[PDB]
Amino acid sequence: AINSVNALISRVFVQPKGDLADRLNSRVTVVILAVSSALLLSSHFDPITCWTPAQFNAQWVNFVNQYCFVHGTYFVPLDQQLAFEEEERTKVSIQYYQWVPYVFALQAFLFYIPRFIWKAMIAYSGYDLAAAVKYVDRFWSENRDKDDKFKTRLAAFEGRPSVYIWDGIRLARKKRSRNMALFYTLSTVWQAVNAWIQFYILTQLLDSSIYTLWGPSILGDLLQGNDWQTTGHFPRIVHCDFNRRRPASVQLDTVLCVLTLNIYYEKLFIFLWFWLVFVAVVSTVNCFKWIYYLCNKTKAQKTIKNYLSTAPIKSTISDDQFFSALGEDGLFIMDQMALNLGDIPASYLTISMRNICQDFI
Amino acid sequence: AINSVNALISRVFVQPKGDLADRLNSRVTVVILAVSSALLLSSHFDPITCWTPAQFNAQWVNFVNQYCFVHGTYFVPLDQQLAFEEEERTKVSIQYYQWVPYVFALQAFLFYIPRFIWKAMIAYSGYDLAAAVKYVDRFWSENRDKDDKFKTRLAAFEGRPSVYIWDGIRLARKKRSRNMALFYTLSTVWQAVNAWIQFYILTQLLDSSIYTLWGPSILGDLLQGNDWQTTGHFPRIVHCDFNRRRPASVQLDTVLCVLTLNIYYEKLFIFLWFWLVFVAVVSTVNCFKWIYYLCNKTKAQKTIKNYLSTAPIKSTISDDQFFSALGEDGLFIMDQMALNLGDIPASYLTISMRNICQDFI
Amino acid sequence: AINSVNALISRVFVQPKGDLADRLNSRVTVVILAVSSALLLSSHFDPITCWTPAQFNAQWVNFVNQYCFVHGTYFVPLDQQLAFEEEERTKVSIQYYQWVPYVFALQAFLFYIPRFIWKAMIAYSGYDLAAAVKYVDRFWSENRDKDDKFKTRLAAFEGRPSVYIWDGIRLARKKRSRNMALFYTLSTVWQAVNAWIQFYILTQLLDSSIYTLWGPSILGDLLQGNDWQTTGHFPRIVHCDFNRRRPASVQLDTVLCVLTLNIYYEKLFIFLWFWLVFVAVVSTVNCFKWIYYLCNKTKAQKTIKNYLSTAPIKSTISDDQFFSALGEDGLFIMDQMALNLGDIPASYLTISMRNICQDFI
Amino acid sequence: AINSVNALISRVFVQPKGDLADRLNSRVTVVILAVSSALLLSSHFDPITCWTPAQFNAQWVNFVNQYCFVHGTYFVPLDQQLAFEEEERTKVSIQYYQWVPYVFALQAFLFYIPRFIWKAMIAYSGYDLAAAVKYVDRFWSENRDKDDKFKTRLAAFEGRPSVYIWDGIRLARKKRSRNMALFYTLSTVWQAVNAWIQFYILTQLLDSSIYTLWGPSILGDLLQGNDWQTTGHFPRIVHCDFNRRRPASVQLDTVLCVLTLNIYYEKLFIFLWFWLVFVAVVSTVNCFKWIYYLCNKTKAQKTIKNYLSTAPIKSTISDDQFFSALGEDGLFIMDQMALNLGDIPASYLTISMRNICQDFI
Amino acid sequence: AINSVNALISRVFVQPKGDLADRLNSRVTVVILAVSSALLLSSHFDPITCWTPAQFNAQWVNFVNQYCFVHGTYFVPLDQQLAFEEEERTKVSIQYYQWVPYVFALQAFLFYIPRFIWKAMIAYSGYDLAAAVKYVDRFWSENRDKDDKFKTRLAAFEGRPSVYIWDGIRLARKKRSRNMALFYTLSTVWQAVNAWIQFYILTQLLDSSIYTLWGPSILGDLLQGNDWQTTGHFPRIVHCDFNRRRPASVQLDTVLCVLTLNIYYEKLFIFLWFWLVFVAVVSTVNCFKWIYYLCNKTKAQKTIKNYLSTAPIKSTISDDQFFSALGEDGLFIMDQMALNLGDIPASYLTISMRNICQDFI
Repeated sequence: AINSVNALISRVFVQPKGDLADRLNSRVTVVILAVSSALLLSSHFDPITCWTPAQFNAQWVNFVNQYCFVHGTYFVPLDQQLAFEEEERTKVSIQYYQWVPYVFALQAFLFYIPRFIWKAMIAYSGYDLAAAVKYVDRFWSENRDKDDKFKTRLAAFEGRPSVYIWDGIRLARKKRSRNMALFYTLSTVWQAVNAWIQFYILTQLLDSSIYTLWGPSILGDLLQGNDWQTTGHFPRIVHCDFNRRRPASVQLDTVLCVLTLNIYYEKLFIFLWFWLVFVAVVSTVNCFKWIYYLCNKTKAQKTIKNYLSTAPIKSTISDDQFFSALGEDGLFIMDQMALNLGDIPASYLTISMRNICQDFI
Repeated sequence: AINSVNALISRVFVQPKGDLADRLNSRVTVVILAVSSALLLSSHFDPITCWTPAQFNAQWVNFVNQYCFVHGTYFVPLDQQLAFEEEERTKVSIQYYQWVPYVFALQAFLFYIPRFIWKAMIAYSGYDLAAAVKYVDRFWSENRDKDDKFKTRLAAFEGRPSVYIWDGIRLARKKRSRNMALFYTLSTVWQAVNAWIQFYILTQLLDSSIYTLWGPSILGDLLQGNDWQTTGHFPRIVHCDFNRRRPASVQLDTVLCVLTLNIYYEKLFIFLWFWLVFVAVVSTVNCFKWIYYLCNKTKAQKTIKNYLSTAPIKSTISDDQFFSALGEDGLFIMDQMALNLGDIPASYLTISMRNICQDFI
Repeated sequence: AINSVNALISRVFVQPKGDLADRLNSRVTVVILAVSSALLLSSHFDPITCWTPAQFNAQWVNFVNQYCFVHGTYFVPLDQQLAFEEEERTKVSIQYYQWVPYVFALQAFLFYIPRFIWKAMIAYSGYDLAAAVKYVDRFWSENRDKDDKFKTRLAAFEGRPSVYIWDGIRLARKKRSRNMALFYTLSTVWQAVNAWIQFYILTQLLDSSIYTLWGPSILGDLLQGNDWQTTGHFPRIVHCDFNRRRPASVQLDTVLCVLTLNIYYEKLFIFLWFWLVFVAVVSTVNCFKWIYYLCNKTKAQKTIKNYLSTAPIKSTISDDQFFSALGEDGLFIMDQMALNLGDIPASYLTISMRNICQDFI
Repeated sequence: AINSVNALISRVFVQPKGDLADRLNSRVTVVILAVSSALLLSSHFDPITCWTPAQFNAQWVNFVNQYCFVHGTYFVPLDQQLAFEEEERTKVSIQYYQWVPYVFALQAFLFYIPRFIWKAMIAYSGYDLAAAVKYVDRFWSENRDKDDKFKTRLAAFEGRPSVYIWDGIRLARKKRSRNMALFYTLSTVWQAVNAWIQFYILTQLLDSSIYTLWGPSILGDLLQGNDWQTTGHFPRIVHCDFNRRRPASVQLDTVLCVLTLNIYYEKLFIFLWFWLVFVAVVSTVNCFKWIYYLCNKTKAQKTIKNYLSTAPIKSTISDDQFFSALGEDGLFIMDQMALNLGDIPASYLTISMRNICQDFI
Repeated sequence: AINSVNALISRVFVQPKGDLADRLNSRVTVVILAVSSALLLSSHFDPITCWTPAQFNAQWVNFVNQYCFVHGTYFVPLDQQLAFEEEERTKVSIQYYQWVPYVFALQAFLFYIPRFIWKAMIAYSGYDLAAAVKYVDRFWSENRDKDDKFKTRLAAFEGRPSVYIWDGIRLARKKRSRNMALFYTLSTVWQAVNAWIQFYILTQLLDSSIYTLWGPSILGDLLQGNDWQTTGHFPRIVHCDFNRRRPASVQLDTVLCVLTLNIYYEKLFIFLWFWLVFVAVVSTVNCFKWIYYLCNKTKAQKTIKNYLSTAPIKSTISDDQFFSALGEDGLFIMDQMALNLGDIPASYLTISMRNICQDFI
């Protein structure tokens, strides 16, 4: 059959509204890992097929099938005979079927957490950016078109939106926010550390006792033409111990089982390793951006002092004390308005807020 | 069954808005290679069928089927007997089933990257073309029809849109853009090099040790009537080594397996080679266009100096110093407006911007 | 099952807007050949059934089925025995299964190319007919109904649309178009040559070594009652060589296989030959029309000089010098407006353009 | 399963707009024959079942099934033994499975051609009736309701629609139409001859060597209770020659096969013969109508001279010379307006055109 | 499975607009007989099952199944032995499977014809009732609600609708209609005779040689408890002659086949006989209504002379000569307006037409 779900993918992939730069790789990460996880445990609707001997009546084949899938499997390159005891034969032991498809779902969830941390944390800070942005937005969606306001366009932002934002600041500033920028940079630290932990989980996945995977080694093998049977690891043909019961208890034998899933798993561990290390390095530089921002803060004002330089007629109020009134809170939320509404609609907003800021400072 | 997906193909094939010339062969390339890849690994919902001997009970047939698919296969033209050892029989060894259907998906993704590079890079440059184009666009969609503005049509562009664009330039020009044209031509260099690398991946695909494919050789064979068995390569009937286990370990035999997929794969490697070399040569000339543009830049102004020659009443301001004010940034974004909105609506815009450009120069 | 796709057929069959006369046989050709191709390789969801002898266990039947389909088949009229060697038996050898269903898809694509050549070429010429036609169109869709403009109807075309068209000509005429008519007639030459090449591909299809098909011979046989077995070619019952492997290598035998597809293929090669030769002869006369047009050009003006003869009040400007101003470019685009908008709405447009043409000549 | 397609049947059955009287039996003919054809080759999703002897293993049953379907079948009434040789047994030979379901599709197409001839031919004539009719139509759809125009209703047709039609005549009359009526009557001759040829194809279908079908003979048999086995023709139980291969080559035997399709085919050849002869005789009288019309032409004016007799106030212009101005072209297009818009809305149009016709004559 | 089609049943069952009294039993008749016919030949997706003896291998069971269905079957009450020869055993011979399900479809079509006769015939008469009724209808749908016209309500019908109808009469009366009432009563004669012929076809169906069916006999048996086996006719268990072929030719035997369809067929021949005789007697009285109408015609005016008796203020014009002007044509179309629009909206129309009728008489 075929399964194509457009809508549910569009829910996370689209619906929640933000343009946040490359923080939307949480949005797409959840989709990739969620779809891969839900696809693998779907078993491509036979995971494993086996050689079980002549006289089994085919209700046992459908048994030794699972009993090989559930109980572990192992591998030996072939011609070593079987070795002996339980050890030298079981030395290389490949069962990651138990982990991978579920631990991916867990991965995806742990990529979704940081957004939740940011929503709950901004609701803790007291000043909600979602409402403000969606407001000044549609203010800019209405009268951008209307020709009645252009020569007035500057004075239009003065009354209606700028009093809304500048009014929200008065309420928030009395409740648990001069700090909301700091809360944001903690959110992005959590983003980075989360990414690296996920990557490390990919590495330590499979089993650390038998190697570990990271891409340029595997591609540095395949592209040398080492396949599997001559590389000594990661096989597609696995022997399977097997146990009946009689008054002689164990009665174990070895039945080799061709193994399909191992053709997918290491075709997508070459991709998904590159893509997770990419999400890691693009998420970790975004963090140092904001520690730099939070630290220097004298060059955090370059964008605002830049917008105030266009400033038709440049009326009166001085520069510094405007930052004295706006400094802790608004200096951030402006860096948010520029990121969503665009650039030019923000400059009008921050040049209007300079005119009406008196009573507060 | 039948799978027909119109919508998801229309998402990439349509939804993101641009007319960029023959840069939309990334758009269609992703569709061709993505659909081919997703179709091949669908196995036309039997990849390979085999001759396995008389006494197997049909749970082994369904085994030696995979065990032949997963483990490699090879080919010998027939009547050579089997030769001997492991080598002369395995000399020509055909397994590209492992690579092709997945490496196509990887291809498609690597065709989608350059668009991403251009979006992220224009967001780095500071001046967003998407917003501007979509703005002056619907400005031209509203009052193109309205009869109240025609004798005023020139003066209409003066106030409303031209102040928007010409205002965006003031903001961008202070932040990391005189260069956005250079960023664009780097994007197109990446486009070309990406295309040629993809083509080279097609060539080196299959296995370089046993020939390599490029079209006029294969068609230069088929159209001479060489099929396969007499051309010595690329078969549809492949022998398959096979291994049981007993106290005598290997016990290998040879079971020839009719092989269906090889009827598709080299029907679409004749097409897809031509089509990739075409995308290559149409993408590589588009690049030299922009290096020429970026270099000479005295003949990059021919279109603007051309629009200013229609110029009703040709009021006052001289020619050169207009380019002195507009030169680095706007000279590009105009070449973008002409490409999307059409030609005639752009000439009005660039003849209006000449009138209101004073304060900035 | 049943597959009925209305929408995707309506996309090519309808969506792209033009009335171009019998150039829409590219539009319908792509549909016929694409649907036939996609239907044939669907195998009418058994291509071939065979007689394979008594003791095969039905996993071999499902093998010799393909091994007969993939490896070639041949035919002998029956009672000749088998002849001998490999030659006299294989003299008539029927395998076109490999070619036909795919080479049809290739056909369809090569019918779609010329439209692409025309779009890209008109975008090279500098003056876009699509925008202009869709503009003066909906200008004629709005105020055709409105009763306020009829006595003014002539003066209505004067201001709004005619300045748009006549303004586009000023821009184009400075960039790489006096020639757009020539580009068009090259497009139609490509149309004709493309058609004849496709037809010739039908002929040389099957195999030229064993006859070739063209309709009045086949119908000139069937309607004489020659079927197949007595006509010596084109059978529905084909013998199939077959090869096992043992220490005696070849072990070939002959197993006759009833062959279904051959009932479809030559029911639609009687139709599709007629229909391609029709598309050829209707496409090739359309070409000589435009070479005649491009050559004489004194009788290319008959339609315009005809429209200017209705001409209420026939004000002032002389005849010839109007053509001197309009000659190279507009004389074409008018022959385009007449073809899409209809006839009477074009006459108003070309009688209005005579009034406002002064400044340009 | 069940297949019900409403929309595609509604496309031809409805969408193209015309009321043309009983020329819409092309519209419905295409539907009947197309649906019958597509239903028969669907095989009622077993065409033929057979008696094949005891020891065949059921992969041969599924062979001799087709090999009987593809290779011909014959019939003998039973108890004649088998006769002998190849002739007396094969005398009556029933295979129309090869022809019927496809030749119906061909039929349907050849019913659709004449409409195409009429569209292309009217586009050759220069004056498009589709646009005019759809125009004066919605002119009559708008202000039929509006109460502001009734006492003015006559004067309403004077300005807006009548100048449109009467203006189109000026353009057409200069290009290849005084004749469009003649083109129409050639179209209807083609209609009639096409119908009779189709009917004759039904007759000569099956095989002329063994009888031929026309209804009152078959019903004149069935309703006498002659079924098949006693009527000597048209059986439901057919013997089937069959050929193996051994060192004795032919080895033919006779295996009688119950035959289902023959229960449908002559249930719908009783219907479809009546219905085609009806379409023939209703289409052939429609033709003599228009040859009469084209010939006498003094009584072709009875409808117009009839409309001019209601004529409130009957102002001035004489009768004959109005026909002198309108005679060749408009006299037809009026007989078209009466057929689509109805009758009363046409009389207003032709009584208005009498008032404004001066300048043209 | 399940098949439920609402829309296609609603097309005939609803879409064509008329209230014609009990002439809509053609509308519902077509649905009943069409659905029954299409359901029966669907075989309730096994028509007949049979006892065929021990040693048949189940590819013969699936043969003797059809060979019993196609070739006839017969019946004997049981214990008579088999009798002898071919006659006494085959005396009662039940095969109506061949006829019934198709002859029902033919029935339905022959119920649909009379509507077609009426549409074509009214289009022959020259005055189209469909347009008029649908016009004065929506005239009554608009201003019935509007409160501005009530005291004016009488004068409202005077200008707008009544001039439309009374104007159509002037055109029609000059072309082939004083007679349209006569055409209508011929249509209803055809309706009645058609109904009785259909009923007689039900009777003579099955086979007249073995009884015939009409309801009160069958129910007069079942409700006496005569079932089948003791009533001597109409069985559910039928013996089936059967023929192999050997050098002894016939080799016929008798294999009794349980027969399911016979449980449906005479459950719905009890219903459908009553329902057809009802449609007959309700359709035949509707006919004598109109012969009475057409004949006396002095009491055909009772409804109009009745409406003119309400007549506010009863202005001037006498009674009889109004009928002299309206007599042949309008006297009918009024009896049509009363049947569709209702009664009270018609009285206003016929009291308005009395006021404005002067010029015509």
